[PDB]
Amino acid sequence: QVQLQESGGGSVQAGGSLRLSCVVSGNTGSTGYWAWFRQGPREGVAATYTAGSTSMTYYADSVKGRFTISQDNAKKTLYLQMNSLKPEDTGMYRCASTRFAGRWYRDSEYRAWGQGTQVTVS
Amino acid sequence: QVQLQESGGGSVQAGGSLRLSCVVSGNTGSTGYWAWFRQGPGTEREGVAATYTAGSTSMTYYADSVKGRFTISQDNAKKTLYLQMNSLKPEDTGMYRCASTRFAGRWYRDSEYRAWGQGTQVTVS
Amino acid sequence: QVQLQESGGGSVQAGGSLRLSCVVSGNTGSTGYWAWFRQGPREGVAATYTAGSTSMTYYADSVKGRFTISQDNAKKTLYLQMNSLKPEDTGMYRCASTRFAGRWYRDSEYRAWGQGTQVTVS
Amino acid sequence: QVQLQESGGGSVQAGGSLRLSCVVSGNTGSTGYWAWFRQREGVAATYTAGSTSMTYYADSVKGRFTISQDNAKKTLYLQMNSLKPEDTGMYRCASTRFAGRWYRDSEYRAWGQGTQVTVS
Ligand SMILES: C[C@]12CCC(=O)C=C1CC[C@@H]1[C@@H]2[C@@H](O)C[C@@]2(C)[C@H]1CC[C@]2(O)C(=O)CO
Ligand SMILES: C[C@]12CCC(=O)C=C1CC[C@@H]1[C@@H]2[C@@H](O)C[C@@]2(C)[C@H]1CC[C@]2(O)C(=O)CO
Ligand SMILES: C[C@]12CCC(=O)C=C1CC[C@@H]1[C@@H]2[C@@H](O)C[C@@]2(C)[C@H]1CC[C@]2(O)C(=O)CO
Ligand SMILES: C[C@]12CCC(=O)C=C1CC[C@@H]1[C@@H]2[C@@H](O)C[C@@]2(C)[C@H]1CC[C@]2(O)C(=O)CO
Repeated sequence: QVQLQESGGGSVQAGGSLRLSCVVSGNTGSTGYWAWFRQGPREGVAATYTAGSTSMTYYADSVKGRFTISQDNAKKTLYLQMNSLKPEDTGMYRCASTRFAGRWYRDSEYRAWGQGTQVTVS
Repeated sequence: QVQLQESGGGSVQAGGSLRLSCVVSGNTGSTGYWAWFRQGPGTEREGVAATYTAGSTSMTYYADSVKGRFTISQDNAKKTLYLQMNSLKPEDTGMYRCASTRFAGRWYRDSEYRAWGQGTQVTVS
Repeated sequence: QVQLQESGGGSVQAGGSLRLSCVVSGNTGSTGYWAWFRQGPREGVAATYTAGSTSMTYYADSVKGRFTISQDNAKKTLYLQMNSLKPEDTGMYRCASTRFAGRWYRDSEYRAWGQGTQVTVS
Repeated sequence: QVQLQESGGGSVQAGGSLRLSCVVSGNTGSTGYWAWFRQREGVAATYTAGSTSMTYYADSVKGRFTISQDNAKKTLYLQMNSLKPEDTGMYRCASTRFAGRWYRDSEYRAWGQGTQVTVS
């Protein structure tokens, strides 16, 4: 029922910036995890837990301080802002969501996935 | 030399969302604080959120009153600072001004900031 | 080269007032059109032509006498003062600029655009 | 929305070769023009249709330059052979969803900063 669709990716030079988006539709309920994963040439990049009351955000150590996850709730859109891009950031960036997760960064805890948007860092 | 220009302000219903932007130009140097302050008529400026950027990577700071509702981010290639607001409350109403400085002992001390934009108004009804 | 930054929209009741602003930066040149368009999921609302020596102002018939366009050349800012707002004024209002245009309201001739500010009149 | 970044330029002797690259990212849509300009003269462009492409060259570079694009890598190439001194310039890539004349720079909505080519 929950549908996720990513956009905004592409090819960028090392050191560059990029902002990815993912739109959500369907009966999500009010609380859960909304996350970005990357499949490089499937690791958790960043995630936000929305409590439905506030919010908690998590980052992978390799992107801390370079990436920012945010969301516009009125627009049902999740964002991944990327700065200081490195070649090892290359991959298919997929958004995922779930009502319940133990590890925010474990892909198998997520029940809804988008197809992804490719990011290739020169 | 450093110039800051905010945009994206507007009117919103309580519970709504809004994203502010600020573009910088000029000789900033590579390191320092980039912050959002808010001020209502007759009130003192209150630090909302800030980032500290090092020579490389950034750290982020939030006022307790906006934590978990506002998110600060920047796009360095676009020289732009963002404030994503969600779950807006009437008490978030104010003139939102972006500020920057190479040097600040504490992120929320407006007296330490050296460049200021004119601001963009956010009204929450 | 040219960047357009908008502000000032949002929610208001019918009969209300809103004041849109757009700040321009970059290499614009000295003459041309500076316009407001409204986009629903782009029709011209108002524009100014600056000949760089005085200006001329243009309005869509449906906003004449309710909206006023003005510009501060010192602050490089364009304003749209919207009084007596009606529900049909609802839309995404985007600023646009161009050196040449066959008609002020022909958005296809405008190459520089702002992201938009949403205006919702209940 | 659309971010274009060129690379591959520099200083080269007449008669030499160079391959410029431009990477694109962001929400582009599926159809439009992707072009190389030198400064502002149209050098070469490719139109990609919804189906699948059409390519155009300035008369002064026909038979010497080739434009191509790797759609999987979101990269536009300008292969320059038999370079001449009048090819010197700042080569900028541009893109747009629609244009009447592929070579008219004023019709393009997105621009890169460019890569300099100096032919001695
Ligand atoms: C993570 C979440 C719940 C768990 C899930 O499987 C899918 C998602 C992604 C979208 C999130 C959603 C909930 O948190 C409520 C949210 C924030 C929504 C976007 C807008 C929203 O509907 C609200 O803001 C409700 O007020
Ligand atoms: C806080 C800072 C330094 C202190 C100052 O007075 C003004 C600013 C705001 C813009 C920041 C800048 C530096 O950090 C370098 C930054 C990040 C820049 C935006 C893009 C940038 O120029 C770079 O990314 C260069 O690497
Ligand atoms: C429409 C125009 C030229 C065409 C274009 O693509 C972008 C714009 C909007 C900003 C205008 C500009 C020119 O007219 C010169 C202006 C008025 C400028 C704001 C202040 C200005 O720079 C001056 O007043 C210079 O005297
Ligand atoms: C010219 C175009 C559309 C108009 C625009 O402002 C930016 C460009 C450059 C990149 C092109 C794009 C579209 O044509 C779809 C393309 C080909 C894309 C490269 C890979 C692509 O996304 C696809 O291959 C879709 O199948």
